[PDB]
Amino acid sequence: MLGNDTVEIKDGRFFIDGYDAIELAEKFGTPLYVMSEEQIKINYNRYIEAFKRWEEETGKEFIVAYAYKANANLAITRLLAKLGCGADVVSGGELYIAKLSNVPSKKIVFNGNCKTKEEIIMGIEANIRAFNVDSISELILINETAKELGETANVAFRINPNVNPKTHPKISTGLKKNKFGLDVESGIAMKAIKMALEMEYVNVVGVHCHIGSQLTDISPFIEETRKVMDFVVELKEEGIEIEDVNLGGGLGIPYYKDKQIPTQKDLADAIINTMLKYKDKVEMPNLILEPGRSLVATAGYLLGKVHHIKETPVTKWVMIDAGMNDMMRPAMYEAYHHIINCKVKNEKEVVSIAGGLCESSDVFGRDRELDKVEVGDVLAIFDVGAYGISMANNYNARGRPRMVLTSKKGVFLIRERETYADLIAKDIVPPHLL
Amino acid sequence: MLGNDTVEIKDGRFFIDGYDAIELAEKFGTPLYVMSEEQIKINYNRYIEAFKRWEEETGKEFIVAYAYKANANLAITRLLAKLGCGADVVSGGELYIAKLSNVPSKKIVFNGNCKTKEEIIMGIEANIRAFNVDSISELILINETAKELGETANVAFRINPNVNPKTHPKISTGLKKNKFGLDVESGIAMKAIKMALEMEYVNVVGVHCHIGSQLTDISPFIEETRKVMDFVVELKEEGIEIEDVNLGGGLGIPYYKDKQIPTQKDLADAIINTMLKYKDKVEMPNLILEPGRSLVATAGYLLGKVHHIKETPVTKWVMIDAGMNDMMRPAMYEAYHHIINCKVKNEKEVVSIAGGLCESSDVFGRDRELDKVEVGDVLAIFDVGAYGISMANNYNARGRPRMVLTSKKGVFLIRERETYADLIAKDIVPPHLL
Ligand SMILES: Cc1ncc(COP(=O)(O)O)c(C=O)c1O
Ligand SMILES: Cc1ncc(COP(=O)(O)O)c(C=O)c1O
Repeated sequence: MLGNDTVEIKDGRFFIDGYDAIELAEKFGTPLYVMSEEQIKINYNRYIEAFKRWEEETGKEFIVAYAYKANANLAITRLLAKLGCGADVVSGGELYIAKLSNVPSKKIVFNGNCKTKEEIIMGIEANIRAFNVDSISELILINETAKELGETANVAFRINPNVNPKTHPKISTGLKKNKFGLDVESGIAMKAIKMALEMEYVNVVGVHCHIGSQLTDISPFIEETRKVMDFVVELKEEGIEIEDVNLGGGLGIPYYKDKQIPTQKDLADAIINTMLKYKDKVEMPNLILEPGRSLVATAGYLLGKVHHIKETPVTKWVMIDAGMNDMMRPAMYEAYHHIINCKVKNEKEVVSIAGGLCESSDVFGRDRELDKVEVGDVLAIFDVGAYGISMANNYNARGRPRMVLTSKKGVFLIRERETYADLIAKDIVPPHLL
Repeated sequence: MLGNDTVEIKDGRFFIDGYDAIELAEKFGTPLYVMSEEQIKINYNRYIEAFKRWEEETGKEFIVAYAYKANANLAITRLLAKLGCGADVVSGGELYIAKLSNVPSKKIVFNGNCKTKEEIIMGIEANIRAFNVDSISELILINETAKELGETANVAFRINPNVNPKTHPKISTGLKKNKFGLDVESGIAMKAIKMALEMEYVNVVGVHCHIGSQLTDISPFIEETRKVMDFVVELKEEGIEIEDVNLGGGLGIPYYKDKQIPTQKDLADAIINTMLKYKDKVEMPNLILEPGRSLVATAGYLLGKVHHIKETPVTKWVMIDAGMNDMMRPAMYEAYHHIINCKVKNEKEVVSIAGGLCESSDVFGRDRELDKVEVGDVLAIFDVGAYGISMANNYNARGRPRMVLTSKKGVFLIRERETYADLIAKDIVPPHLL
């Protein structure tokens, strides 16, 4: 139950925000994503409560730029906008959704290693807080585009800080070998920022860093914060001031329910106490974080009805109508999600749970102890609010599923499912093939 | 160039079916999927040519049931139907497309480990050649559903033959621990078939087996055939005859261009020579194969325009507008696809090629030697006709790409691209979030 603050078992049945899950499966059909509006408010409020100390002590702003890549469903993004949340967008599509969700432009940052001219025009016209520049090539394109529109673009720089490889080898290897960011150690990040200060159509406003995802140790974050701030000091020695420090996202969520993991409070104690060590060398900046998974993952549950039970010599398989095309995490990363029967039974058994796609990897969990499974039961797969519907697809010609939002106001359909007609709605047969 | 029979380098430029690739990219936009109609015809003809001896020597039919999971774009499936090809479908969605494509029901087989009652009603009403039964639970549902419709359903049985785990360890493991099929060793397959023989609304027509994918060694197929036929004998001894033997799909294609791999002829020799050895124990049946990848993979090319070149201490990156959401194989399986610049250059360099998504795994190839890359150049990613568009998605809020079909009749848009409005076309904002 760790992290799933709004669900419960009442009278032998599973509930989400007070709504009977099996009844939700019955009214809306399966497979079905259920997103808890209150759980999202709780996750968001944990960040605000944990980090308000930043504004209290420095007088600067603290901004949560929700990472849209985790779930950009329009109702979810409008909910987050209404809570006062910002947006971390990585494409023109996400920027479009953020603006249609009414997220204030000064709370929008644009990340990405292949920003196109059209996307840059869009960000400049929307006057986003900043493009987090990934390369010198991007900086040049932004300054040239800003010049064409007769405007000045705000630019922050995504840097790859000099993380201690002895203490954090995996983080370090990622920063050096992946496609993102401006290497600090080799001098690239300083070269890019000095180039931008000589350009006439960009305005230098910050540095950004994002080190990884599903990190359940506070250590990598402390090291990221130290090395990012060390670079802010290096910039200050060159006479360069930084208005914003954006430390990215990556806080892990409790997929496994048996062990405690670091919370937003732990993250803030770590970040804030580290950044304040530098207050006599540089002015404290506005602080931005880009949580994705840690705002929405625990708010999502995927319900799948059992259509077949199959005993084999090695395992008892339970086949459900949810599948890897609906939620790709287990098939793609062999990632663990907690799974239960929505109905409490007086018998338990160990089974493996699979969807119906042709892919051997279309298995949601193996050797799981669940209350006795019968055809017609509804299973709930926990913690699918992030990289769930956002990576869903039509593999095996299956429509993407419906999604509902459970709220104190009622249960609302927030994503309609796709029909067989939708599967071919972008296909066009040429005359000689009619 | 192995496998890519219809492309060429002419006058320093890449051509697909005689159409200049950079010009296709300029006319239709990038990222762009290009499917070669002639390459599909060539691949299909190789199967028909290779297996013609089956009907010559046995008087029985050889049927190609194209695996729709590889690519079910409506123009592609209508092309295969016009060629006389059958269909291996795994969902109601694929059956739907097959029937709208005019594939005759007599050449349609339905695979899947979680067939729903709704899907079974469709296959029965369409009078498909066979449901490849995956479990006893499915058999029971098929019989009950047929009774309710007043119809008789045709059933084959997907079995897991007694493959030799000493000689084929990887193959034997999958067959035992994977979620598919009826185990032969344990007596489950025989029990399922004898059960069907007693049911009033099902008609027993064959046995099916599918061992894996991208197999570039004939050995596993010989083992598969031998063990499937051994079970056919065991059935004969029980007084049970088998009309169809379907050996699945899985022949590998040449992703790497440096080494020769088994062709359809090699597969036919192994399979037909192995099956004929049973001619004195059982009557030869119709033979069905379910190739997917080997029919369409080499006919598809993905063109991506280069927007940025990025030098870093570890590698020189070329950023293109094709991404993992357009084609997931490199990101999901770290699979290799041949990649070239569409313009021949007087100089080559080693570069890594990535899309623009904010996922570290969104990289198409590393340390590849390409003709000198410049911004604006178009790269071609080979062999994406299978598990390419069929696994495409909207991750990072990116629309799925356009796809064109190059033909002797002209170049036709067979898949329109998704606009920003399409990204949110299934999302619904609840009243209190308006
Ligand atoms: C630059 C950037 N910021 C933030 C995130 C959000 O990560 P998480 O969902 O792990 O918090 C990502 C994930 O890709 C990212 O790439
Ligand atoms: C039963 C079945 N037949 C055929 C195929 C096609 O395989 P390939 O594309 O490797 O030929 C698949 C792929 O999952 C399959 O599951």
